[PDB]
Amino acid sequence: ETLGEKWKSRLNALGKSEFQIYKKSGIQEVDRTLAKEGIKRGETDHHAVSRGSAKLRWFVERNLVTPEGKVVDLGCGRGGWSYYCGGLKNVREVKGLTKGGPGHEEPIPMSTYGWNLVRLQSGVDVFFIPPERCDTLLCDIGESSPNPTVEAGRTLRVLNLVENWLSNNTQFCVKVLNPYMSSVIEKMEALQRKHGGALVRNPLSRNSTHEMYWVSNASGNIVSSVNMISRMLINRFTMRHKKATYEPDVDLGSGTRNIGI
Ligand SMILES: Nc1ncnc2c1ncn2[C@@H]1O[C@H](CSCC[C@H](N)C(=O)O)[C@@H](O)[C@H]1O
Repeated sequence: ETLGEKWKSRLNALGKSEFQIYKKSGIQEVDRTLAKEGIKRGETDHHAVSRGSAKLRWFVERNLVTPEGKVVDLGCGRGGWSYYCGGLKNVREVKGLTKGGPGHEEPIPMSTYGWNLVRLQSGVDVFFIPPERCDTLLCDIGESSPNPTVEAGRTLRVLNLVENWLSNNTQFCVKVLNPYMSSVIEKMEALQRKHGGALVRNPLSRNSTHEMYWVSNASGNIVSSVNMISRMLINRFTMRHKKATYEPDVDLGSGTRNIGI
């Protein structure tokens, strides 16, 4: 049943080195060697806390998601999406939330452009806190699993979360870990019916995830766009040139922002 599931099993059948080779075959990457060595030293200016900033940049530079006003970042991790939104013109406030703790990503304090508008807190489980007013809602939650039914449940769980934070006309960028399972496809169709947007594949995503993002300023038939990605991921199982094309990492500048009137 379904292309994505067929893709999933071939993926699970892949050897430990076949998997790694496949994971990056023909994908788009961000050159992060030097930014990570800077962060390690302790630099807090210019650098991105993770490859997630570049990730979000791809969507924003194409108006698929136009962050503005108060931005809530569910599952901010180190703060990749949050610090990036902190430098955008129309952004007034950014609030990031994560689980944190031993063996989980924790926010890293930075001084990138507009950091003073960024509040990052860990020790928080977004699934059980009351929804807050939000102009733009970001969510990058979704732990992958060898079992597609497990991911299907994790995905429905975040889709039900973001729904209660979604008011009408809120800008959003929500990760949909497993968009191919039949039960997630159904929910996404409902969600889109009530809230526009569409699922879009980020070229920076690795081939090892069927990861798609529900973005507000986009359109397209759900089933149609998901199968399009399933075929793409299956095609990449057998590639002659599998070199990943790199791009310089994002520069988040430095300094406080003075929004004023
Ligand atoms: N219920 C929950 N509440 C809060 N954070 C959660 C959560 N479930 C998962 N997470 C967190 O969400 C994070 C998603 S990884 C995303 C990182 C971010 N987009 C980057 O660019 O900076 C994980 O680090 C994980 O610890």
